[PDB]
Amino acid sequence: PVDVSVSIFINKIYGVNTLEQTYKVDGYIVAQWTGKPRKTPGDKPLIVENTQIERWINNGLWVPALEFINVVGSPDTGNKRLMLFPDGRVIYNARFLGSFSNDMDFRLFPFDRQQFVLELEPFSYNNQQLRFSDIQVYTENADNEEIDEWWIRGKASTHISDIRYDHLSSVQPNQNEFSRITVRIDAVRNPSYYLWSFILPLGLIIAASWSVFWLESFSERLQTSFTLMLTVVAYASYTSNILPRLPYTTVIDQMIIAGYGSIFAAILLIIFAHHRQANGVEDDLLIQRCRLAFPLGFLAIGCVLVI
Amino acid sequence: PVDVSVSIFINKIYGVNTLEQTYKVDGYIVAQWTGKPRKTPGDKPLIVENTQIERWINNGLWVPALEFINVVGSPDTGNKRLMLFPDGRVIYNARFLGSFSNDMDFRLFPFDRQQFVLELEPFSYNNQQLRFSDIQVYTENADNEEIDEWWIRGKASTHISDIRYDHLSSVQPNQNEFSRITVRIDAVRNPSYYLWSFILPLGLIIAASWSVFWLESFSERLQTSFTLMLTVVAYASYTSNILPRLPYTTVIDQMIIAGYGSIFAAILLIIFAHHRQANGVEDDLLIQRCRLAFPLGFLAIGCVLVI
Amino acid sequence: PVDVSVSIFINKIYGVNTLEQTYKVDGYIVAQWTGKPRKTPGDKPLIVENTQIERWINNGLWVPALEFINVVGSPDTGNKRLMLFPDGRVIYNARFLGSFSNDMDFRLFPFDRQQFVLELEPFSYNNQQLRFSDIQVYTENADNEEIDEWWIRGKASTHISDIRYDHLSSVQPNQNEFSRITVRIDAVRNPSYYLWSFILPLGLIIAASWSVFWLESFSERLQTSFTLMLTVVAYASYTSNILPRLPYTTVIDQMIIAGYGSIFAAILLIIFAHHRQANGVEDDLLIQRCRLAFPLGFLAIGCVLVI
Amino acid sequence: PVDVSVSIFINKIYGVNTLEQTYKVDGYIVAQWTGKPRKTPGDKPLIVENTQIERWINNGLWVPALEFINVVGSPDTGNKRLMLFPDGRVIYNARFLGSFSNDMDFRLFPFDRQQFVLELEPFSYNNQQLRFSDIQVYTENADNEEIDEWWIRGKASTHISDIRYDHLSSVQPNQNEFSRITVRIDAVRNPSYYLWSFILPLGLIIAASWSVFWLESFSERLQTSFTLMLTVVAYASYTSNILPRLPYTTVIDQMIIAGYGSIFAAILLIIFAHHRQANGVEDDLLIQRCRLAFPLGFLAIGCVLVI
Amino acid sequence: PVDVSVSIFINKIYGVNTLEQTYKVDGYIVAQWTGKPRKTPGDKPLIVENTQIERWINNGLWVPALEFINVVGSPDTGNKRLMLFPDGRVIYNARFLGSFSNDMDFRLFPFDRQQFVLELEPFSYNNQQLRFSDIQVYTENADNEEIDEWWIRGKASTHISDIRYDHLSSVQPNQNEFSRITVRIDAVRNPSYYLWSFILPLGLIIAASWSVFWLESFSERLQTSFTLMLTVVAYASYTSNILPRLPYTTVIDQMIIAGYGSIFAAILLIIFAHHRQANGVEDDLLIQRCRLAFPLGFLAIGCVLVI
Ligand SMILES: C[C@]12C[C@@H]3C[C@](C)(C1)C[C@@](N)(C3)C2
Ligand SMILES: C[C@]12C[C@@H]3C[C@](C)(C1)C[C@@](N)(C3)C2
Ligand SMILES: C[C@]12C[C@@H]3C[C@](C)(C1)C[C@@](N)(C3)C2
Ligand SMILES: C[C@]12C[C@@H]3C[C@](C)(C1)C[C@@](N)(C3)C2
Ligand SMILES: C[C@]12C[C@@H]3C[C@](C)(C1)C[C@@](N)(C3)C2
Ligand SMILES: C[C@]12C[C@@H]3C[C@](C)(C1)C[C@@](N)(C3)C2
Repeated sequence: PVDVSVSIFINKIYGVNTLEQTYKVDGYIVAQWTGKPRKTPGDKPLIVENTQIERWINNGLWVPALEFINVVGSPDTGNKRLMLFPDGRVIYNARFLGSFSNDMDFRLFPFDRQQFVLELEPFSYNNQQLRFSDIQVYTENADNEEIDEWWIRGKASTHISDIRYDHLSSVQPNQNEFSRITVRIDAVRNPSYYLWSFILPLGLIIAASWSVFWLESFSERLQTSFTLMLTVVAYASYTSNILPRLPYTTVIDQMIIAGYGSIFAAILLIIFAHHRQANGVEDDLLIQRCRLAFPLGFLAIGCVLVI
Repeated sequence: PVDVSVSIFINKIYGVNTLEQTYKVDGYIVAQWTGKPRKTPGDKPLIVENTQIERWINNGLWVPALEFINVVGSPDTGNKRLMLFPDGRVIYNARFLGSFSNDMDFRLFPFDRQQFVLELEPFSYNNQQLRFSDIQVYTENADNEEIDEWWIRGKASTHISDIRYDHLSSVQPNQNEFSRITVRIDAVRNPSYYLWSFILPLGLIIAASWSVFWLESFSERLQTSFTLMLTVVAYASYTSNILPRLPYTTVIDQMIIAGYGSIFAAILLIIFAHHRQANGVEDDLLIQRCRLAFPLGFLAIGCVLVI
Repeated sequence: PVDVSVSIFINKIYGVNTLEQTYKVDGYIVAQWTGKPRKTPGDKPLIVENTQIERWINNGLWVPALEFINVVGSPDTGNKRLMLFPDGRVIYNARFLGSFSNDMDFRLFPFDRQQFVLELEPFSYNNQQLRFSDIQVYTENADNEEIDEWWIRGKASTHISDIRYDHLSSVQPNQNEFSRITVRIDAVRNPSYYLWSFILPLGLIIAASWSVFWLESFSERLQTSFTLMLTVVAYASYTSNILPRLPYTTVIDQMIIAGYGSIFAAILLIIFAHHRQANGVEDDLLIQRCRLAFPLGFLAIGCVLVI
Repeated sequence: PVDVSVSIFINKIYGVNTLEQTYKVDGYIVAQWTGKPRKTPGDKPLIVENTQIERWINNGLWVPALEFINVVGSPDTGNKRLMLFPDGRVIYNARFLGSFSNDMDFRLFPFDRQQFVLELEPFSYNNQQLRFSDIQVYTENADNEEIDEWWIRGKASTHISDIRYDHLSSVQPNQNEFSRITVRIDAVRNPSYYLWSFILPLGLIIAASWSVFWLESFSERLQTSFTLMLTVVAYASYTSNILPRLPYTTVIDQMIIAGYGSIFAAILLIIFAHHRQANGVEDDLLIQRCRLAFPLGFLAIGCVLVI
Repeated sequence: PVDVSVSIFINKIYGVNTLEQTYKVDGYIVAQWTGKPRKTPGDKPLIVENTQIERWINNGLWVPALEFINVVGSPDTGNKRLMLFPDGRVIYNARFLGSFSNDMDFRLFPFDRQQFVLELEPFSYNNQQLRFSDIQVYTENADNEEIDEWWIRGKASTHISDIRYDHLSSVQPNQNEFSRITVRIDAVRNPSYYLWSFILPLGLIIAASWSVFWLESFSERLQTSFTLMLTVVAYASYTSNILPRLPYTTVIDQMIIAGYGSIFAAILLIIFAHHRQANGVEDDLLIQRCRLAFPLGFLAIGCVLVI
């Protein structure tokens, strides 16, 4: 079984697509293995770039296809190169930009943790033909973090394995296991942008909603919460157009719902305060002073939803 | 008449385009048939990957083209492999990402059931030349529905059938029946996002809109439903920028129509109250107390849409 | 002059681009013509799919280029096939997805009728070298209009003709008339979404706008109309995001202008009623009670605009 | 010095990209010149389409690359044809779709004049090797401007010229002047949509804004002007959502500023009228009667911008 | 150790993607080196364009791969040309369009400085095989700045340097230093559009927001701030849709934040004015008349944040 040692050089992980559960990786693949010795010009190793690799492949050089298992679509490949050594060994070297796929839970956006994954597995040779001897991953990364959207935690965690397929070809003995390289990079979303620009004003809006109770008349109280209502809606629209599209609510969505809830609840209180009476216009001296009651009741429920 | 057995491996179904009635599928086709026996190197099956498959084809390897009927555009193809066994049999193996077309009725959005379909048919060989002998489809599926946009339901439907074409070339005898593979994968929409961030708050606005009748004055009543009206427009737009583009109204779209509708009737009821009089400002104590009438009048007419 | 019979199978018409005056057609071209007898294996017709076709051309098979005249950019091609008959004939068979160009008037959107057109014409052989003997077009059609954006109406129209070019090569006598196929498909827009979701509420807004004259006070009357004005802009904004970019107004675009007018009209009337006085509030004791005047005076300007 | 005559057929100029200063051109290029005499089948001119052209090149057919200087990216090419006449002459014919670049000032949008440009210059041969002998451009354009985004005006400006490059090899004699073909086609924007749906309603907003002064009270005067303000903003968003992206202001932009300009001046005045006093409520009965004063001042400042 | 001279001709820098930290460059690479003498037709240099360059490479011509280290995806290449001189020297010539990557801090948008960078480094040859001898960059730009999005300011920076890779393949002796060309171009953003259309009206919004204190009553003061609140929100959304998506805040973002705060600050000030009393309605003469106070209190907090 030919031992292929692999190297991934990750140049950029960027472009996350939340709806698609997809992220873009720019980098190099390096694959190395040893064949039967060759005679090269001089006796210094031989270089074969791009186009000529196919010419070499035609006259019979084994360059096994290594497919990116979790790539969506087939990757943009840049220069390719062969280094042929006389002692037999072969080095395949190529640049790639691919859009990769992984399960991505975004429900605690903008406080989500994600993991970028690469899965590599030979397209046609099983573990008895081609086996992954090792893999190094160079994440040429560090520092300058707050300008950066995602905070990389690790330094590329790795797992080589054997994948067994129960449903394949006309194959019986044990030729149904392929070797797989799985590369993981752990990350955390930098939530500041959402804290200052989405969370904060959404809060100031919700906060001032409560100031409806500092209004003198009932006509004033009831008529204003309609504006307040229009404002939360105005805010949702501002929000939605900019934030990632998901098939679920985020923490920010729920704050909006809660704002809708708060204002619609005050509507009930404002209306109820008025018509529950011992005459007709008995505004409950005590209930009308829930100006401090349910800002902190919202503050209590604010903590209860987080548990 | 050659028996061709096929396997589809579905990796990801994603990117539904509502306006286009379209969705993306990543996966593998495996097609197999038996030829006249070959003398292969050693005696184990010969592997041929990508660039070299053409070379075998140029020298007369029969590799029949199996086209994806309902593909829009020509699919992105990944690695291809030919495996030539010595006893005659040949297996074609390839990866694809393609956009497939199928009738997609989105009218009960966000509660639609959709069906992702793949249709397979030889491009040049009819059922007397090439026949589909059987087909399994593996949906490497499980888990995390709650994380996903669509929830797949069945295990996948399969049907081999024979399609007869009545109008073609100058060929008649019986070369007009092609053998067809049809794959069906059932799905349901994840409704929850739309329930909580569209339906519910649109629902609160509708109700709180009705609180306009709890206003004491006539002037307050009428002037206020104009803000209520402006709110629904603002809401409608929020919805519009976010929801899928269609050529018909969805259940949400209708909720907005009703919202506009409730508000406009309220204008009428409120004006009717005022100027229908025995003085000038005799607001029908009873009709202004339709504070209970058309809130539950809306629920009756809302439940009439269920037939 | 080689007689070529053509067949187009129209699979999908989708992707209208109103700014570009463009649409997408998925389908197959079939071209048939007769050369000199060939020897085919057995004596049964010979099949040549995709890759092998070019190779036949290298050995001199005449496969003439038939160009899509009105295609924007060059079409995505699927599988190509040649059926070479021993009796002399050749049949060319191809799938295409193309972005096609045609004049499209959108002024009565969402009630426009459009016609999707294909224009076929040889790239290198004139009508005395190659002539279109005929052309039939199959629109595999039926059902589900209510599901679709466009309603195909006809069954497809035809035109075989001669296009005369006055300025060409160093050759003058008659290498200037090429034969052209024109395929025409009629369509109507499914107007229902824009009917219920844009027209109706836009109407209810305009309608309820007129209820300004039912307000007792002048402040009520003049200030309320400012809200109305804001509502129409909000409505304008709501719309624009969804409507197609055109360089002219549509029907909806006019209802909007009509609205701004009706509102701007009342601002003036409300100011006029009040400040044309012999005191300060000498409202033309009746004019303010034009609650029927320019609502139905507006309706009059509406039917005349349909001239 | 090979005389090459060039002919361009322009089919569609479309898809202007304002941020990029880019527009699309679909059409055919035709280049003609005479080489040394050839023996053709019979003695009738020989046609060489697509694939077969390369074959002719590999055997030494001189086919010079003529590059589109101002093309962004490389053009989409459709069919190509070589016509080889026996007397020596060669005719190259190919269809193209390209994104072309030219300086585009959009500041008087929507009343801008633009010029679509093509620049053709050999990639490898200087004016002493390959010279452009003449060039005609056919603009198969006409009719129906009212339907189209752009109004093509002229019949196309043409200039064959000599371009001198100062920095190349160790060459002294004269190898540094390349011959260039330049096509100019003038156009004007169809302003109608923006006139009717951007300028007119905008003016009415501005106009109806000045009616803030016909309000009786001060509250009304100040409080309403905030409503007016929100309106200008709402209008601004609707506009931006739709208007082309630029790095400078357009006429419309300036209008929006003016709307903001009108309102903020009005607020100042309304407060000034109120508190500039000899009492407390000496509202300047006259300055609050600047109801026609700064409508003609906005009109004066509007017409002065042309000076 | 082969000396390579390089030239970059920058035709266009355009299409910055703020989220991707990406920009587009159109231009030509010219690489020159000296090989072993050739016999060319006559003795004048031989020109070899496009398709034919591979053919020369197939026969063993060394045309080394020079990679753009920082390009995202593989560049679109136009014409390629090989110039083979008889004295030995070889000149490679090509047009390119690529999307390049580089670090871009966008935080003081729209007054940011950015730098468009090109990085070139041989794909397979280290500094002992292939060395960069010198490099020029020509930016055929000038004039018309006030029309363009970025104002290129300096000329262009160049640095030939040696990159040492400590961890590669299994090669150690000295094969780990590659020579790298680095091109730097400084640019500043055209701030004008944002100053006039975004900053300016926002100032007018914020300022006129403070005139809420010139209102006589408490109701006028409190309720009107809710209108002010809705206005700033509307301004935010209008802005959002238009400004470049970043994962962190800009100057304008903060202005919006500030604007929100200003409004929320005043709600508190206004309510406090009402309820901090020695009667019930002691509206604090200074705090009610803080009409000069936090208009200039906002200017104090505004300038220190600039420091
Ligand atoms: C057995 C195989 C066949 C092809 C599809 C699968 C999914 C399964 C991956 C693989 N590497 C290639 C191995
Ligand atoms: C007869 C055929 C020829 C080509 C077009 C059609 C539609 C009809 C499908 C097919 N599989 C391929 C079979
Ligand atoms: C002669 C031709 C040459 C090329 C351009 C024209 C417009 C005229 C169309 C055509 N099919 C191709 C035939
Ligand atoms: C001389 C040349 C060489 C190459 C680069 C330049 C810029 C200058 C354009 C050209 N067409 C191709 C001609
Ligand atoms: C307040 C709003 C209400 C709705 C219409 C306006 C025009 C004004 C734009 C907006 N995005 C949504 C915000
Ligand atoms: C040594 C190398 C090998 C390949 C990948 C790296 C990242 C490292 C860049 C390089 N130019 C090409 C040089």
